[PDB]
Amino acid sequence: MMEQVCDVFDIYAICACCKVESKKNEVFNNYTFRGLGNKGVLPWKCISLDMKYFRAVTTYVNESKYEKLKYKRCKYLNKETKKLQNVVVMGRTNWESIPKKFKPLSNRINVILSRTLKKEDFDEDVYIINKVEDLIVLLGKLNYYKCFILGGSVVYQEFLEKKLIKKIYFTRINSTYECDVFFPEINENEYQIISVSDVYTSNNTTLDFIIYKKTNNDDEEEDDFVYFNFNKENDFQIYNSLKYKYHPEYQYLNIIYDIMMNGNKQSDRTGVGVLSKFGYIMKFDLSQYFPLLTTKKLFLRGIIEELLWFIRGETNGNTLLNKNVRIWEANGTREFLDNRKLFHREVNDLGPIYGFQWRHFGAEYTNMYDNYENKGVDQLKNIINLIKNDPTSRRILLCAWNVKDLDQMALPPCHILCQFYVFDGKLSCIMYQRSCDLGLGVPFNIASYSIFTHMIAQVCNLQPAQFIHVLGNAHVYNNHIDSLKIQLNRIPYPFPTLKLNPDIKNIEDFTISDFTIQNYVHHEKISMD
Amino acid sequence: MMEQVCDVFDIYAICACCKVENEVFNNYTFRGLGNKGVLPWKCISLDMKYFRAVTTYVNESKYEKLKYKRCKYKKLQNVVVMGRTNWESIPKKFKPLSNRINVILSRTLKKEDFDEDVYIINKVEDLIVLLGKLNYYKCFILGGSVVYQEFLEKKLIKKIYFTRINSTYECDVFFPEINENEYQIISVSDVYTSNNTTLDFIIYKKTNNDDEEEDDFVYFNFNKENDFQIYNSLKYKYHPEYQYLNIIYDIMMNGNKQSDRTGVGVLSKFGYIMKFDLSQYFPLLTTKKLFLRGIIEELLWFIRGETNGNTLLNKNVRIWEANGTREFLDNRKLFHREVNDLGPIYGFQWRHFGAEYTNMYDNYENKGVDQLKNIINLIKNDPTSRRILLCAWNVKDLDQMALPPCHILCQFYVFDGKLSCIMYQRSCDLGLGVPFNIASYSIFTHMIAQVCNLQPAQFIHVLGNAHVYNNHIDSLKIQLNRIPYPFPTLKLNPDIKNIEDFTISDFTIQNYVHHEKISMD
Ligand SMILES: NC(=O)c1ccc[n+]([C@@H]2O[C@H](COP(=O)([O-])OP(=O)(O)OC[C@H]3O[C@@H](n4cnc5c(N)ncnc54)[C@H](OP(=O)(O)O)[C@@H]3O)[C@@H](O)[C@H]2O)c1
Ligand SMILES: NC(=O)c1ccc[n+]([C@@H]2O[C@H](COP(=O)([O-])OP(=O)(O)OC[C@H]3O[C@@H](n4cnc5c(N)ncnc54)[C@H](OP(=O)(O)O)[C@@H]3O)[C@@H](O)[C@H]2O)c1
Ligand SMILES: CCc1nc(N)nc(N)c1OCCCOc1cccc(-c2c(N)nc(N)nc2CC)c1
Ligand SMILES: CCc1nc(N)nc(N)c1OCCCOc1cccc(-c2c(N)nc(N)nc2CC)c1
Ligand SMILES: O=c1ccn([C@H]2C[C@H](O)[C@@H](COP(=O)(O)O)O2)c(=O)[nH]1
Ligand SMILES: O=c1ccn([C@H]2C[C@H](O)[C@@H](COP(=O)(O)O)O2)c(=O)[nH]1
Repeated sequence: MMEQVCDVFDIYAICACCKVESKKNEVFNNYTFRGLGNKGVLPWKCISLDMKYFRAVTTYVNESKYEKLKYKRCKYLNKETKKLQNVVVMGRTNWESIPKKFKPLSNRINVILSRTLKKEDFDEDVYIINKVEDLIVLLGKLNYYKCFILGGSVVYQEFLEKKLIKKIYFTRINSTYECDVFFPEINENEYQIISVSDVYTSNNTTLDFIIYKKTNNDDEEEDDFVYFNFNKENDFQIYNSLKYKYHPEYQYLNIIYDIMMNGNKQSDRTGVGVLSKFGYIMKFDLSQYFPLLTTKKLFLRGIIEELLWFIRGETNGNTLLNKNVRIWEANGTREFLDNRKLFHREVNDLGPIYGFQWRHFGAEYTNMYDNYENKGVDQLKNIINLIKNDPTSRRILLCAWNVKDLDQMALPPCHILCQFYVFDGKLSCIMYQRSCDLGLGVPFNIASYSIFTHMIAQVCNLQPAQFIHVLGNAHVYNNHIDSLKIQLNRIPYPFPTLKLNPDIKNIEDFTISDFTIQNYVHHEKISMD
Repeated sequence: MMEQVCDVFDIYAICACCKVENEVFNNYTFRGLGNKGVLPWKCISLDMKYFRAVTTYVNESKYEKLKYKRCKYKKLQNVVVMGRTNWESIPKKFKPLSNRINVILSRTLKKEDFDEDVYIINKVEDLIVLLGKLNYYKCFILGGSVVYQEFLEKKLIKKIYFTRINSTYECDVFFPEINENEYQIISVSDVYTSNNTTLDFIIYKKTNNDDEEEDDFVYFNFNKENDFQIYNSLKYKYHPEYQYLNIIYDIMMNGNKQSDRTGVGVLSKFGYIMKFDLSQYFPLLTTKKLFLRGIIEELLWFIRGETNGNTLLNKNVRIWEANGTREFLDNRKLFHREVNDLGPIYGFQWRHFGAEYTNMYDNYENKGVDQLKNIINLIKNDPTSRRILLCAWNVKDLDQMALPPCHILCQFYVFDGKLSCIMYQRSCDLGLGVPFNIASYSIFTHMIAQVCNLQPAQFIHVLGNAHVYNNHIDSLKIQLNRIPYPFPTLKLNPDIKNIEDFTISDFTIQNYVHHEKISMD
């Protein structure tokens, strides 16, 4: 049949939404991001990246695309056939919140909705309209590329109600501010997310940009591509329905996907069996976000305590258990130690694992209570020294794989080494991981080495840049498959941030209350079994 | 002015050429077309699969524009043009070629044979008239040396789809020398192994002598910020050597300027990965000449557990020379170390990790951890282990080494009779060291695979601090504008069944085609 008005006239909404104030265990969904305005203005001071994106989207035209849009509009209306511009439509209140120096919005055809004001009341080159229908009539008369509904709660509400919106360009501002007006609850039957962007920081908040779409209910050289592909040989509907998956959480999600679809079926030490592949790299920009997975719920207390226990050079499992952190519990039982032929090892004496190697590489391990002060190589101090005093060194490495002591460890380390890189007052870190449990271990391990990059950067007067995560044997356990099918069909939220107490200037001086995660928005806890 | 015949009728050549019976190499090296009135080689499956696929493909919803142009000047198919000898060359199982408009070009052939679809022609220009009379997608020449010779003299060819067969055969007929001024290469494919040869697919191009979500792409890039003319002029650079060259290109464009320990200065970035498929090729760079005797001897000297630099020096392998001098060792504060006693470096750590180092002459038999044997046992007896690692980075021993290792560790992976290897490298001199390093650990992966009765799969090379020295910049500009040749292969003596038994003569590099040596200095 004859198609609808949003399509012919290319009418979109663009908005920015923050999180809203209503005061441990809270539930997040798309509706979490809904705050539009407060007391006639925006809830926040300035978010310049959203303003830059807004400007980019609302001013962009493709001239060679116009001809086809022209024909289409003419055809729909039964008709023969300055620089091209977009139309922008604002509510009256919206129009009045904008400072005069910015009105009318440059390089766009401005249009205000109003009953109480008429063309006489405006000095500016703008079109006044008093009915939504009158917008449509105008779009028939104007030459323009696209039409963006710039907002106002009232304006948004009515355009979505009359189904005049083809795509919503929606910015998720990942912070909380006092709000009095709200974006309307979007119906999932009517609109689905098709694109999610990278995550960014601007003005002390993370944000991303997503695109909702209205639901389904040269010439020679492109042939050369098909030639070069001559030798190419249901569970992820949502995951596969996304056009642009640029959120960095997709680095992790794409690897699971790849292991699930193309991984090798293998037995393993545990007896569970896995799907495995060999050799991946992920990169997280810590200047922009803290990459805590949002597709399921993670907590950070344990892994921080673990890291503090590493830095103190400890190998005593009782220390963790006494803080109700059980990450190493299974690896310290009588039964487990005896299976490792460690019959003369005390329960929870984990042997010369991470802490011991970081502080005392090469010392003879005795028992977990011994005093090892000044024995072996204090690699941790050495790397901090090298970062401060020879930042361009290519030898800044922290290594836990001590070949000589492997058999005395409760189990050999998975996280083999850290290599550090300094440029322009910024610290980056590569961690190489020999064995990577994708469903359970990896999300924690990303968090751990991201925290440790921040710690090391701070005590060295640098800013953290990239955590780069190298996976050797990357594997999905079979008892994890169904849980990860659920996970890969969840859409990430903008990442949270990590704040460290800025007064901590030595690696040893950190305690648990020196760390806070801010603005963690996540899907529900999944049990992997 | 008035646009050209081949630009209208879409006339393409498609060949496969081999090499023919201290040499310099060029594109002309691959020119071997035919012999005895047949193909030089027994059968090259993959190229045949490529051949079919290229010449049978049509995009129907793109004929409309091609119809438009050819007039202005059921079952849509392609014109395949062949000469008489070539038509006679094919057995009649396949004749006339499946799904295509077979057209034979013979100034003698008795026209009135099977004349439903076989279209004989006697003159040269008669084809372009017969193309006008037809509903065809693209026109392919596959003729023979002379059929090729003429269509090229006549400038009728738009693109050459050229398969480079990387082996040497007896030939009597040859593809004409393509003129560098008149055709340039625009695309280069992955490298493959088919029927005991490597090959790749290149494309010469004639030198001029719902877009809703397309906008969303532009929206997502709102926040983005002639030295490489030939490099940049390629559309499709799929040859695996581009993993190496792209990394150089990247460091060059976006690297960070840094001082280093040496005083030369570098452009550096942090963290890359390259992957080479050893089942298909030996990844010995072809954009400059590389030698391998030295690096093999080094690997043999590693496997023996040696730390004596004199052993290499006496074989005229000077890789470790500069690190064994009196001045170098003293700069390391190794005032009590004999010249060329490199300390507990790779060999020592692979066979004796954790033993006490005394001097290069001592006997360390059964001292320390023999990692090399452990990883061989693990690979043979526990191949799904996730612990198969060989680590040279011994923290206790670093200061005793002439220098700390660049190649931190290898990790091994086994599935389906196949061995892969990751080597992590903390420090990567892109211009000089990395090319040897790829080769060295590739060979080592072959070595370990063989003695464990496995087949090599991937070598995977992870780069920490990756840097281009400033003194290499100009040499690398020249290198990045050279187009790779299909890779050689490595043959190991199959009799060798233990890691300790290889010697220098057990290794053969075959069909190494390369550009001219570059001196990086
Ligand atoms: N964060 C974002 O993405 C975003 C975007 C835009 C605006 N804002 C914020 O949102 C708030 C404004 O929202 P709001 O809902 O209160 O006001 P609004 O939607 O901007 O304006 C509503 C007014 O526009 C006129 N109007 C609306 N629909 C009409 C129709 N069909 N026909 C005729 N006139 C019509 C009426 O004007 P009269 O009163 O003149 O009759 C009405 O009172 C402010 O806080 C602003 O800062 C936020
Ligand atoms: N690897 C590859 O790319 C490839 C592909 C195909 C074939 N080949 C090989 O190449 C060899 C054949 O090469 P070739 O050049 O000697 O033979 P060819 O080009 O296949 O055939 C030559 C014949 O075509 C006819 N012909 C040539 N020019 C003509 C013109 N201007 N007008 C009309 N007819 C013309 C002549 O037949 P009459 O004068 O007798 O009528 C001539 O004897 C074979 O060994 C074959 O295996 C290689
Ligand atoms: C918040 C920006 C935004 N972002 C997304 N993604 N969608 C929207 N509809 C949107 O608002 C559109 C309403 C516009 O509001 C104001 C309110 C006060 C000031 C300014 C403002 C500013 N300070 N400097 C510049 N140069 N120009 C403007 C006008 C665009 C804008
Ligand atoms: C080397 C093949 C080749 N490759 C590139 N790239 N271009 C060429 N023009 C070309 O020659 C193509 C000319 C004709 O060749 C022959 C010669 C003998 C046998 C067969 C042959 C075969 N044996 N089995 C199958 N099933 N089907 C065919 C015919 C397609 C092909
Ligand atoms: O921080 C950790 C610790 C362990 N593992 C996983 C990887 C393996 O599934 C298992 C260790 O088994 P081996 O690879 O050591 O066999 O634990 C992680 O992913 N991260
Ligand atoms: O096999 C090797 C050995 C050395 N290097 C280079 C990397 C550095 O440029 C230099 C070692 O210097 P440090 O990074 O150790 O300072 O040698 C390689 O690329 N490959």
